Amino acid sequence: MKVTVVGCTHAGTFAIKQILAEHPDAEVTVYERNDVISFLSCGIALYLGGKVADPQGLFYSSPEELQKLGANVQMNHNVLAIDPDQKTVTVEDLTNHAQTTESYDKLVMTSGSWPIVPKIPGIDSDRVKLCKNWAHAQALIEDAKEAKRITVIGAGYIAAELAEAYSTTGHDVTLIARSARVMRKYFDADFTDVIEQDYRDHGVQLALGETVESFTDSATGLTIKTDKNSYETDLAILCIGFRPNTDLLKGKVDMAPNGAIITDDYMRSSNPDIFAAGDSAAVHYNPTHQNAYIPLATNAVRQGILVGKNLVKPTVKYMGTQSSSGLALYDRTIVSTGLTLAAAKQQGLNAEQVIVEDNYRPEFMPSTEPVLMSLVFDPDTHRILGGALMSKYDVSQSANTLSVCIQNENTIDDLAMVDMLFQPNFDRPFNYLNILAQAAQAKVAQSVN
Amino acid sequence: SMKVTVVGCTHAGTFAIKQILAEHPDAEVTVYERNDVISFLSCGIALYLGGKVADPQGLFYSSPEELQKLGANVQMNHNVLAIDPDQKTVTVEDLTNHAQTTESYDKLVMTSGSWPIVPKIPGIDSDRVKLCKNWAHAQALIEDAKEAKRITVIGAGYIAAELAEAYSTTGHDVTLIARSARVMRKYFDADFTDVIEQDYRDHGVQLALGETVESFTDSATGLTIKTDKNSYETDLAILCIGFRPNTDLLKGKVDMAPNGAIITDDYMRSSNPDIFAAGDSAAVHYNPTHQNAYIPLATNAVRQGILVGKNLVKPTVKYMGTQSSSGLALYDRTIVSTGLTLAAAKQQGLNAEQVIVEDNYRPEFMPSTEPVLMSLVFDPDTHRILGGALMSKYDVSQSANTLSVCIQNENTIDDLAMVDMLFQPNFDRPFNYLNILAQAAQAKVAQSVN
Amino acid sequence: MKVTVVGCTHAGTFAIKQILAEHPDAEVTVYERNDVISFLSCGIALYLGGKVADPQGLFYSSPEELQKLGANVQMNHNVLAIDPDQKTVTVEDLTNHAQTTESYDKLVMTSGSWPIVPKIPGIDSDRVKLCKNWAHAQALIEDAKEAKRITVIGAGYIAAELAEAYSTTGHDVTLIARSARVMRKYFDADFTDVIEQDYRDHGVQLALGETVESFTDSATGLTIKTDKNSYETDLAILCIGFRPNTDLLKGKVDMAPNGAIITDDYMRSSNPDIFAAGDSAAVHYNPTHQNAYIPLATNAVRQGILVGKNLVKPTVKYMGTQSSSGLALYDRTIVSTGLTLAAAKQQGLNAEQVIVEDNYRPEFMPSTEPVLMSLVFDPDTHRILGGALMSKYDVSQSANTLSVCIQNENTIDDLAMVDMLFQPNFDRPFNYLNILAQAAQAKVAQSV
Amino acid sequence: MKVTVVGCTHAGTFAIKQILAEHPDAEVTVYERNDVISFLSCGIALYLGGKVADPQGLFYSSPEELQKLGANVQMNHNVLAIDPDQKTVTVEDLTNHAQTTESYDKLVMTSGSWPIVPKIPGIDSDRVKLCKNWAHAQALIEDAKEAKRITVIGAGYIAAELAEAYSTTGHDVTLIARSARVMRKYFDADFTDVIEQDYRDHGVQLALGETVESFTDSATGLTIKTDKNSYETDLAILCIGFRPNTDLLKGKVDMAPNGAIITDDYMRSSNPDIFAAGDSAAVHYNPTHQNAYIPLATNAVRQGILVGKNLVKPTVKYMGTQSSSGLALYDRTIVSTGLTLAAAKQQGLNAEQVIVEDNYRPEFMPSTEPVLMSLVFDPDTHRILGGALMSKYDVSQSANTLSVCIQNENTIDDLAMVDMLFQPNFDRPFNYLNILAQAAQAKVAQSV
Ligand SMILES: Cc1cc2nc3c(=O)[nH]c(=O)nc-3n(C[C@H](O)[C@H](O)[C@H](O)COP(=O)(O)OP(=O)(O)OC[C@H]3O[C@@H](n4cnc5c(N)ncnc54)[C@H](O)[C@@H]3O)c2cc1C
Ligand SMILES: NC(=O)C1=CN([C@@H]2O[C@H](COP(=O)(O)OP(=O)(O)OC[C@H]3O[C@@H](n4cnc5c(N)ncnc54)[C@H](OP(=O)(O)O)[C@@H]3O)[C@@H](O)[C@H]2O)C=CC1
Ligand SMILES: NC(=O)C1=CN([C@@H]2O[C@H](COP(=O)(O)OP(=O)(O)OC[C@H]3O[C@@H](n4cnc5c(N)ncnc54)[C@H](OP(=O)(O)O)[C@@H]3O)[C@@H](O)[C@H]2O)C=CC1
Ligand SMILES: NC(=O)C1=CN([C@@H]2O[C@H](COP(=O)(O)OP(=O)(O)OC[C@H]3O[C@@H](n4cnc5c(N)ncnc54)[C@H](OP(=O)(O)O)[C@@H]3O)[C@@H](O)[C@H]2O)C=CC1
Ligand SMILES: NC(=O)C1=CN([C@@H]2O[C@H](COP(=O)(O)OP(=O)(O)OC[C@H]3O[C@@H](n4cnc5c(N)ncnc54)[C@H](OP(=O)(O)O)[C@@H]3O)[C@@H](O)[C@H]2O)C=CC1
Ligand SMILES: [Cl-]
Ligand SMILES: [Cl-]
Repeated sequence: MKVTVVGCTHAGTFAIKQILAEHPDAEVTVYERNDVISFLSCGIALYLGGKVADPQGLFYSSPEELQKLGANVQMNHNVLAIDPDQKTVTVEDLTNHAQTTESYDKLVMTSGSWPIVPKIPGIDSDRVKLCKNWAHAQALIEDAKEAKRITVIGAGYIAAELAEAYSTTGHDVTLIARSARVMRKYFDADFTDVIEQDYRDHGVQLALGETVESFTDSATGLTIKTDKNSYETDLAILCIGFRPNTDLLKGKVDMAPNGAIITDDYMRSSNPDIFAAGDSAAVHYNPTHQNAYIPLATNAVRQGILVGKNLVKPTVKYMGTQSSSGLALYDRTIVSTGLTLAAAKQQGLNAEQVIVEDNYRPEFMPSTEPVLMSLVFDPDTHRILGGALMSKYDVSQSANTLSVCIQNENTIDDLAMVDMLFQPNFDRPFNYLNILAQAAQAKVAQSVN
Repeated sequence: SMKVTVVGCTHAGTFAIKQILAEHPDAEVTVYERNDVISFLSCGIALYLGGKVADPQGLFYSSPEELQKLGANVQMNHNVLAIDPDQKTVTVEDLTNHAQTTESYDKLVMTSGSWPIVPKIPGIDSDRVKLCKNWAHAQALIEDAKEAKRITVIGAGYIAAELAEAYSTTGHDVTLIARSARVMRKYFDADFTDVIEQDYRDHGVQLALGETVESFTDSATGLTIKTDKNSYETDLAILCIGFRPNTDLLKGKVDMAPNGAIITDDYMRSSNPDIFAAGDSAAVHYNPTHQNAYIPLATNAVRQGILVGKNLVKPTVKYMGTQSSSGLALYDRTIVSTGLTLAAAKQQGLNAEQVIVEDNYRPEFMPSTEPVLMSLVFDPDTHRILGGALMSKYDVSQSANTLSVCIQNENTIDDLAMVDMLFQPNFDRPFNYLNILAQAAQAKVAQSVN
Repeated sequence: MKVTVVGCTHAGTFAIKQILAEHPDAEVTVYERNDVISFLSCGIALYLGGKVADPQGLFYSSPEELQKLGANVQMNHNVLAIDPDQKTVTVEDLTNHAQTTESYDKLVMTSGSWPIVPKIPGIDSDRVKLCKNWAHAQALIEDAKEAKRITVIGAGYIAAELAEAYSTTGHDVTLIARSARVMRKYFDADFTDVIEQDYRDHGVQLALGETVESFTDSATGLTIKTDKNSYETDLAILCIGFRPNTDLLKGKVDMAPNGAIITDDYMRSSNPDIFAAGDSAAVHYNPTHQNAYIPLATNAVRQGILVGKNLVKPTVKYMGTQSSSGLALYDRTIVSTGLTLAAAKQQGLNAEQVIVEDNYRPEFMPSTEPVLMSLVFDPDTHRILGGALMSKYDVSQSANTLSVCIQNENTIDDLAMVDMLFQPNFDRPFNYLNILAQAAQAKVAQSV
Repeated sequence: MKVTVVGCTHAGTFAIKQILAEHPDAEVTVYERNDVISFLSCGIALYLGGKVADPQGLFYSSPEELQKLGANVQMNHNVLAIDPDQKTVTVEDLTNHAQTTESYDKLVMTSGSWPIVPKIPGIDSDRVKLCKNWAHAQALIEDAKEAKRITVIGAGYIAAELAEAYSTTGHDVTLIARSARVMRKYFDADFTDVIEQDYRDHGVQLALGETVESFTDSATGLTIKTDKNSYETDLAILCIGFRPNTDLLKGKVDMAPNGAIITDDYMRSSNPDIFAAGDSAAVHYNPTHQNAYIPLATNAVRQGILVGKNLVKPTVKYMGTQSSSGLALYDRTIVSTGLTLAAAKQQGLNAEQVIVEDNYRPEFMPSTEPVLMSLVFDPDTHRILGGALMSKYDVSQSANTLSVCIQNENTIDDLAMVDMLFQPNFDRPFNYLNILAQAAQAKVAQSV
């Protein structure tokens, strides 16, 4: 069986290794516009912030490793087209513009995504960088040497990380986005208000509710004009989302409005021999049980695995995702999973939430820390619809506990009393997650009288 | 109208008290407690002993004034002498004047808890042999410590471990003795307990295992302990050999296990429909085995204490069972577990297998990282997860609760292997260390098929 | 004295009457592109929803009226250029393209605003409609008797009211807004959730948190594409906001980053001989003491009067504004003034908030209604920064009382105790405004 | 700390709760002749007109709740003496006539007021009734059933309410008033003419400018004789006014000529250890900045909270009052605040007024209502002194907007232009309050 892989960062890497372990009698050929694989862009910000001392340690594999098991790995190759009918791909070597067309028995679309770039005059400016791959990274390190004033466009995870990183390293940092509050897509106001006061306490300038219009690169730097003001920075970084790199298959496979490849529960697109995984596909979102586009490295490794398991026939079903996510900002651990209250009612769902703030362990310990918590739930079925935790004590593991509850369709009543260890070194007699759910019950008890 | 009398009041009684009131306000609740204190965090003694509790009063989360402040007929310093399930009455003698009184009730709450295990050994009532459970024992251990350079803990549970570790860091010369083969063998397997022992030995703690204490002999030099394998002399010995349900008030009257622990239905109600049981005096449904068992943990007491309130009048909220989730911190190392151990499931003859994994909880390219030794116990046919544990100097305690939810929901090793879990280099690899743990299980099952 | 007035809708209409009465000797000339004046755009949604018998009532002044008062009225006239240093303006008679150049002593820039339009593909369609003036109203009034599907683009005041009018008159209403909450700029999330649910109760389809990529003329209608979906409608009404209509002076007087003319307390532009009022100028936002762009009719009528009074020498000062506003939606009266908590927290202001619901009058009365109230305030100075009220009972007036509170820099303690009448027909012993401020006092003391 | 409270209706109830909260240590003792508290005597007229349904709703507190909060609640007690120098109070149990004596550290004087009783022959008749008590209302409920002819003696708030109430439920209502026009104390003749005419609309006989000489008891009815006529009736209700019920301290603390206990900004009497709140005390009248007597429930609730606030030391200051009031007569809403033009002309104050009627919202709306407006002000400082509004539409809240204006000493110039929202559902572009002040602006410039 001849198998070809389009794109190879994380989704393609795991699929490659998986397909060769499950079907060693296969001829696997992978193409990638780049030269490397398995680069952890998730760790770029840490690298810029000075938290990474060896950059090659951000690669958990290499073209050599994949080709040691039998992978026909063609780096520097740009797949130019795929015809689902003749089952061939047209690729062009980037080292000499050599075009070729090969047939295949199965094709895996792991082409991922690409940053979203608006149609804003002045975009063409070189002082406006993108942030996605190891090439953008290596550019930022140097170009962040003589760029004292740096500006980030967007208000997502990347923008938050980049801003903090450049802020704790002696830069005049500015952050701009149409969002009303930072990281609105992941946390509710009570959380994002604390982060902004942090961003302000650390000198970062916040220009929210404003959308850029142009970029007039002067001899004094890059001049950004938003529809409410203008700012003068030395470098601007685009951090305003991802869009699936699904041009080759547009109109050729069922997609979402953004170009995300719809799939069944075994990673098969509408073309029964074309698979997708990662930033190029749409994941089943359990909180809504409807497909969604949530580009996360977690979906790329899992989806990449299932492809190998299901290449020849259906074997293991995708478990969907709660979109569990989190990060560290100014020593605070900020994690969440599932729906935010805003994102649930914005979809008209029957949703309520509780925001609890309790110390994570008894006050008699030598030290303790406040943990701000949120629980989104159905007021009728009592089904948990998501949660979030913020604390200088690493509460990140709790978000994965909430993820399990959502995966298992658990209610606030389940979480209110589910067994959880107790030890003053760790929590109160009731783990802070139990207490959180018991507030949901108390909330619903108030409404039942 | 409805007369409720609570027997005992540490944790299982307190919550039940606060619960009944808010749930059944037109009720007259009377509670008797031999002590003068309630809600004493005994689980903070070693921390107090170890010197990490400066304000010992912060170890109580309530007080009789509070309960009476809500309307509880609070009666401290009273010992319930007997209970008649027929005429529905109790006899109690005031400890301040030996005044007996027989009172009636419509419902009884049997939250009498437990008491340490004191064996028939010679030289036992020697004051150099002390107990550790309530606020009275801790206050004495505070005094008996100042003039007890050498200290011996008898047992091999979490307490003996917590106490041995606490004293060793405070300058004492400590020795540990127990019939067990490995420290905390009923909670962790060999790969974990061997590292714990290495810490002890690395901290000067003298470990004497497999030895059966046979006598204590008072001596102006101190106390001399005789074990079939040797004889030691310490200044103080602490009984840490487990609990026994303090239920003999109801013997022959309600269904109890071999150790006198009360059996309850799914709503904490004993075999007598008007006698509820919560906490260390009852047996809990153990989900990993779906049988009744004796897991005396403060987690059960508060939960069962609550359930007694919502159900005191009629079945309202079913008990969810327990996985026995527990864990401690020994020498800057987080040790937690939940469910069955491999040996404990094997010792029960269940289809069980296990993987032991050790990986850094987050990628090495981070400025720091710590190894996390992990263990998963699962059914090799059903692939159902039966138990697990983690050990690391990184606080992995919350992952034990994650495993608890998988067991509660009867999750398999495949579910845990691919369940969505966040990734951020500050916390873990692209796959959380729990996903990795479960994927080693699958790997273990993917071989014996071939 | 020669006085030139550009545009005459509301601000221009007031400055003219004021000027001709303040100094009934000057020569006043007013140029207006349209053929009518004094048209209340704030009545478009109420007709479209079928509530205005004779739409001739939406006009309160007229050219003949202004020319009788002594002004020279030139309807259908585009002003093609203003020459400040020369103090001249060049205009074209739209009726015959004829151009003339006239001199002025003073110029009044009442050019107002124009609806924001997106640089997009498909925006030129005849199914994409604007909604600002008399012409737009008749077009939407004519092309609405057949159009079953109607889509409003925007989450603001205009969009919310158009959706309500059409929805209440048998229409498939879809509101596509990029902001995640309808009318985010006026009410914190607590008020809007009831509003958004009110729309769902009435079958309106809300496409919030989406941006329209383009409009595409499809077979069975016009297809609207966003980043998360695509929508089919017969008519798309743009309610995305307004932009100052001040290109005539772009680079000739001090302007805000959006083109709004920056004035002083007497409405004088950076050029003294040039006054501005209404949607062409900025306004002093008393809550912050900064200049905001608050294009409300209340500001046009007020500044127009001040132009006519400060035309020679600064006579009366501008008081600023708290941007008091409100509307009626599905039986509910919804009013606001000053800042919300989100905007306050957004602009780096020390602010907290209390939310309170209460039956505006005693329950023993034959009837009563709950009132959802919000008060935004500085938690350490106690000063009131803004407030909002919502109820099926007409609480509109209470938004004016708050404005006077903000105008005088009152505190929650002032509002908590200030004298307010009591009679069971109207309120409780303590007026709900008193009760609203008292709850703010408790929160202040709770965290002390 | 020992605290004794005399009388517990409204001011007493609030001072109690404020003391128990801010001082859960002091010892609170309260005495009340009656067997209830918190009864709103403002609902009797509604309940007599059958507009209330469960008079148990006219009680917002109770002895139990107050005792459950930590106070000693002595119901059915008639304190018979106060000894400041000794700091004791002699009380008497009404259930057994017993008598004791208690010491106090602070005593709150909330004895309220009592209906002015006229020295008249026949004033003993059981057909002559009062109307201030919960018991009073019960006797008024029983009587009305067999009472076709009800006579109201007075020209103020209570009489007008009761007359309208009984007139709308099928009674022969006669109103006798020494005053020449009903409610001369709150509204100028321009408003009372409509009200007096309204009564003549609904078959209510007005006896204005007359004084009763006697009540002649008879079989077919009690005949009432005045200096100008005679009237037979089945029931005559007295509502001539209120008098301070403060004899316990006559000669022990400063008082107004009517007995009102003079307090300072912190509600303390001439004796520093005795507070006064409610109908027992005079209040600082902001419009005049003098002490006056206005027994309003709004006065009592505010002052009560101030006693518990400054009980130990002056903490919060009394902000004065505009005596904002209002009632619902037939199909109209009449509200007032501050001074009338007549009341100002009678006290030697620079005062002018304007009167403006106007449809409260645009006529193009489906419906609108005229609004009669009054604004009293100083014609040379432009300071606002008072105001009033009347209209079928609920303009109640606008009386509170004016009190804030008076509170902050604003002028007609502030009100003429201060920001106020516009929306046809609510008002014209300029709020009718703005229009009113603008009317006042035109009269000063008409004489400058
Ligand atoms: C549907 C809609 C509903 C609204 N509802 C409310 C409400 O309920 N409450 C409220 O307070 N506000 C409301 N507003 C806002 C209010 O209508 C505006 O703020 C008000 O119209 C501004 O008055 P203006 O005269 O200063 O400017 P405009 O009304 O915008 O008039 C500007 C004039 O300038 C003319 N002009 C521009 N350039 C030239 C030129 N070169 N030559 C000649 N003439 C020129 C234009 O023809 C135009 O007529 C609403 C607005 C809209 C569109
Ligand atoms: N720790 C983690 O797990 C991390 C995960 N990621 C993942 O990688 C992907 C890409 O990251 P990122 O770039 O942060 O994308 P995100 O979606 O996380 O953030 C993009 C943000 O930019 C805003 N935005 C979009 N367009 C514009 C515009 N024209 N002007 C101003 N602001 C705009 C959006 O706000 P609005 O939607 O309100 O318009 C949005 O919140 C994400 O999908 C995320 O899942 C990235 C970084 C860290
Ligand atoms: N962090 C936590 O979770 C903590 C939990 N607890 C709970 O409190 C309860 C009491 O704890 P603990 O006292 O440890 O009870 P445990 O049963 O947990 O520990 C007692 C141990 O002592 C050994 N032992 C018993 N009898 C003798 C004897 N005569 N001579 C020598 N050794 C003996 C047993 O080992 P073997 O079985 O090998 O013979 C047994 O493992 C437990 O249920 C525990 O779960 C208490 C403290 C901390
Ligand atoms: N009753 C009243 O007082 C009324 C007053 N007015 C006034 O008239 C003027 C015009 O009103 P209106 O049309 O409501 O203007 P508004 O600014 O009030 O409303 C525009 C709304 O549309 C949203 N929006 C902006 N751009 C886009 C886009 N590209 N895609 C999707 N949504 C977008 C904005 O949300 P976000 O800002 O969160 O992005 C904003 O809330 C306003 O200044 C207003 O003050 C109008 C009607 C009634
Ligand atoms: N909704 C509200 O706010 C209400 C408030 N109240 C308050 O309660 C208090 C008591 O009310 P009420 O007793 O009605 O007093 P009011 O002030 O309401 O009315 C009493 C009126 O009766 C007239 N009067 C006095 N003596 C005689 C007499 N011998 N013969 C005929 N007429 C006479 C007086 O007119 P003149 O002074 O012109 O001689 C006086 O204005 C008032 O102070 C009032 O403020 C009462 C009812 C409703
Ligand atoms: Cl072993
Ligand atoms: Cl929000």
